[PDB]
Amino acid sequence: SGFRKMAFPSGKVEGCMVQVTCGTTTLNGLWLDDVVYCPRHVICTSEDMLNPNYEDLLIRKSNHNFLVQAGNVQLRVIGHSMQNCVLKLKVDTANPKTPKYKFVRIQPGQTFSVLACYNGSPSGVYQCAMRPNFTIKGSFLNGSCGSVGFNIDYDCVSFCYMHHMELPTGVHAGTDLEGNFYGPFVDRQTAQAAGTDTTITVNVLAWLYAAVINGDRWFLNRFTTTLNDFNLVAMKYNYEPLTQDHVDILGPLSAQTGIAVLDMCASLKELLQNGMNGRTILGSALLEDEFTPFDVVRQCS
Amino acid sequence: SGFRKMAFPSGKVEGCMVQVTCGTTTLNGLWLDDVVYCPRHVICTSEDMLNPNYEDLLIRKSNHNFLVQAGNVQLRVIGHSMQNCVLKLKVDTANPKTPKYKFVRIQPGQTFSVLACYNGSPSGVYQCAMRPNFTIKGSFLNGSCGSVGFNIDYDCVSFCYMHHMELPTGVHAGTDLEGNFYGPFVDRQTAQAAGTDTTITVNVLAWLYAAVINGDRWFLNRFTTTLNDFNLVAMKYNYEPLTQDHVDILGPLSAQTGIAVLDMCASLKELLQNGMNGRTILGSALLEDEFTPFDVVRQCSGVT
Ligand SMILES: *C(=N)c1cc(Oc2ccc(I)cc2)ncn1
Ligand SMILES: *C(=N)c1cc(Oc2ccc(I)cc2)ncn1
Ligand code: NA
Repeated sequence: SGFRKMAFPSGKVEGCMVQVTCGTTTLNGLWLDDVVYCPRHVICTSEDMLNPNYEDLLIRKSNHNFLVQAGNVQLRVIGHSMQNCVLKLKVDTANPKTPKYKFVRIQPGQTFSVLACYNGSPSGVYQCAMRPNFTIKGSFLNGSCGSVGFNIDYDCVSFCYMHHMELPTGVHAGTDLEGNFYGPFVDRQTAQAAGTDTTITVNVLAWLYAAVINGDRWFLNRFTTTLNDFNLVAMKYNYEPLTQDHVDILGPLSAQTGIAVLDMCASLKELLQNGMNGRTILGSALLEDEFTPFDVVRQCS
Repeated sequence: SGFRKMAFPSGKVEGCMVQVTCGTTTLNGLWLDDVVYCPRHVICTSEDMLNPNYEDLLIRKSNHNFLVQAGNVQLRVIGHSMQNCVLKLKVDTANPKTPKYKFVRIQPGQTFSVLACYNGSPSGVYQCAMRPNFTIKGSFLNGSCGSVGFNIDYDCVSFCYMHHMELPTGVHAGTDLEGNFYGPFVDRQTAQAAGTDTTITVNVLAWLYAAVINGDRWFLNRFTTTLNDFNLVAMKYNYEPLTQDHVDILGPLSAQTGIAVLDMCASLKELLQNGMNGRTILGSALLEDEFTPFDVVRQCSGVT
């Protein structure tokens, strides 16, 4: 028992992190097979930050303008191309530590581990969720760009995030590994702001199910709700709508605990109304929304 | 910006995890050089576990009773011995992935990363603190025994914890890598309970400094206090005493944010007395005590 924000073991990713330098700018890249993936904004200068023309900046570069260091070793760049907002540097050596991997684009509410890196070297690992407003609440300093997010769902690393920038609210924006941004963001230093963020209702419910599995019942009640009345109330606390898909997904947790999904929804309604009155749930005084239904089953049973 | 419970990258430890089987029990071992380290309770059956004589159970075992698997390879056990509550299995192959390492015993209040494992396969990594009552609030299922905790101090892995058991309250007990328990626990199935726990004052202050560095400032106030008056308040709220050494350790954070330790203690005083009045700090409605001063400096400075 116990319940912790748990990240995936980071070793498989650590063996892929390299440093990429262009001009005066160094950030991180991800070396898989014979390709290094990194944010295309590595090719920007001070002048290019508001309205970079990436095609025009990139045509002016040769392979030898890109310095890639993997640990103590320089890799030879032998090709370059851009896909959306990621740069792909072809290199003359396949990474012998390339894991089994795939690229997956995630939906809001999905969680992943982030391996934060500086100068191609891992600093730390933590768990994040893709917020409804398509930001993540990470921990990133200058030089962290090109750090990645991932899941490992057997021996296969699923890369789902690469870090590009910090927005003024202190939250973080990035792309999938095909270089498409999550959300309406662009790799320009124009004024951009995140939409107002909401709580990920399905994850909160999952976590309440985790509390039950770990032997905590104090917040249940004798009531039920319709899905529509739940959503009418939850919206007023800035909770995401719960859909029939969400209800279906909670089915296994429902069946394990003996508590119907709409019954757990009633419990949540009451918690929003009453707060916790000095009590905690799995060690928190707030309702946690960064554990998915899948995460709960994996960590509990 | 931002502040997260962050674990050390676990790759160097992942390469040391193996599976150990004895009879019907499988759990995890740590393979360094030519020795596999694991909980000595692996040798017990149900009936032994109530009152084990480990020396007597162990003398009955041959090397071939211990099956050690590192991935899909069997290692050959060529020796066995006990040190305190850890079993040491000599094997015929040195781990080619052995990192630079040391064995260290940590103090209550100190944090470390735990790599949770099942059948010798790392499953997850998280950050823990050694509670004042010498438990950890971990997340462990059956098969997790022999999972380890560690810090990385440069390129050197410092191993500080090996998981042995769960206590009835759902918290966790284990040893250092020399087999000495943290806390007043024994490796047997008897009623054992954690002492009442306290809050790690110095870490709470560290975390308040982290909040300030990230721009969360509403709890600062104009007041200061003395160590003695603060300690009278900490004692009242089941907080560990704050020592002069704690104050020294927070020195960097004090100088960086312009908030002296005893000034920040006056902030914490007020929070204990009045609560948070509907507000949060770094997204939490409780005072977090599982970041050390070092943890805060490391994460707000990008050490790698
Ligand atoms: C990444 N490691 C990083 C990014 C920044 O700022 C930045 C640069 C370009 C764009 I387009 C957006 C944001 N500063 C330091 N390090
Ligand atoms: C370790 N993987 C493990 C331990 C237990 O229970 C147990 C065994 C011996 C003692 I002494 C205490 C507790 N069950 C499953 N897995
Ligand atoms: Na003050």
